[PDB]
Amino acid sequence: PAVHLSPGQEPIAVMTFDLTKITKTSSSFEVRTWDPEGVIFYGDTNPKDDWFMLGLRDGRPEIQLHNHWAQLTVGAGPRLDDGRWHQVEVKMEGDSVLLEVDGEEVLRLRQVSGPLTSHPIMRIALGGLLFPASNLRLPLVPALDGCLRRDSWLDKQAKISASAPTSLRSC
Amino acid sequence: PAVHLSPGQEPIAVMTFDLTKITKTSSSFEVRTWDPEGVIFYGDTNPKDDWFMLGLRDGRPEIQLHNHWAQLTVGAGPRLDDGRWHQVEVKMEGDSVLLEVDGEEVLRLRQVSGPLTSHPIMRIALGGLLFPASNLRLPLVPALDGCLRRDSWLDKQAKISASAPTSLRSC
Ligand SMILES: C#C[C@]1(O)CC[C@H]2[C@@H]3CCC4=Cc5oncc5C[C@]4(C)[C@H]3CC[C@@]21C
Ligand SMILES: C#C[C@]1(O)CC[C@H]2[C@@H]3CCC4=Cc5oncc5C[C@]4(C)[C@H]3CC[C@@]21C
Ligand SMILES: [Ca+2]
Ligand SMILES: [Ca+2]
Repeated sequence: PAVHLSPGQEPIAVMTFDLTKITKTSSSFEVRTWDPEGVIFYGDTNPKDDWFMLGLRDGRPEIQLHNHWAQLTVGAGPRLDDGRWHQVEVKMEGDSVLLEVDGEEVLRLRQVSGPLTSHPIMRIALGGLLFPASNLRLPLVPALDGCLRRDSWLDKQAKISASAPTSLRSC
Repeated sequence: PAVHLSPGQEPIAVMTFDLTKITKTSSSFEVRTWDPEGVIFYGDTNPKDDWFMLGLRDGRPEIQLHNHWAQLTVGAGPRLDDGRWHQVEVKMEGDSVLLEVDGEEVLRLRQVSGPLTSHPIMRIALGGLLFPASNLRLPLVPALDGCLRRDSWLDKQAKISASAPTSLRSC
């Protein structure tokens, strides 16, 4: 069962987590698209100075990140806009964030985060940002005309709230 | 004709460039190694606050960079410590630094540099750093037991000096 990721650029779903209860710090999903550019997911504890975006630009994964330890805009991995399903896994390990595409590690951002446990509320938004696209380090057009399935986000034990699925649209 | 990249951790060669004469901002070489960790090349305009390192860690490319615009430690691309020759190309394009391995773009560090043209002296060191390994953002053991061939560095028109090849050791 798959869902569409995208007129407005609002995300299709938002989840909130209690950071003091996170034990699993990874997320996995599959994505399919013919679209070269857009947001796959966004997360923050504060949209002004502690946020993260995973998207596509020119078909390839791009991460933008802004927190106390790091500020970066990085592209990596193969093009994903070929209309095939691709597995993507994001993992936080130690002080690094890892990106795996189709079971291959394609990017490791080292020394970018202290302990999640140590503002204890994190938001994850699917298919859009929780601020205007002009707030990005490098703007992109957020609407990703793609589909998402088999998605699991961090720790269901730590989840406080999740948006009304009434809005989800099947692919 | 190939040369060894590595007891001391000193680089095997240093070149100096006039930054005001650089037109070609790319470098290409081939590397072969069974070694998972070490420095491939280092460059700077100032070893205290304007420097760059490309190496291997756990077999894969790693870039460490520290300048006015960016400070990062990033891993990307496939393992290269399989004893096969691999082409590596580093390109500066706009404000980004691009890494290509075997003809595939594996990493794009965006918004990390202003114009090279605009201290106008850049050093490139092969197989070692021009400061102690403890100065790195994330230390590694610099000696890379590998071989280097078909290597071209930036713009021969901009090169001011190049170290005595008397020291080079054929593979
Ligand atoms: C706290 C904090 C932060 O400094 C601010 C925003 C956080 C990301 C939000 C989204 C996210 C989702 C996610 O899914 N698997 C692992 C992760 C971890 C990441 C990449 C989080 C890593 C730590 C980040 C950068
Ligand atoms: C100036 C300046 C800097 O901010 C300080 C050190 C510079 C690198 C030195 C080594 C280098 C060699 C090289 O080989 N092809 C392209 C490049 C460009 C790079 C990656 C350079 C990019 C710009 C850098 C980060
Ligand atoms: Ca789009
Ligand atoms: Ca080594």
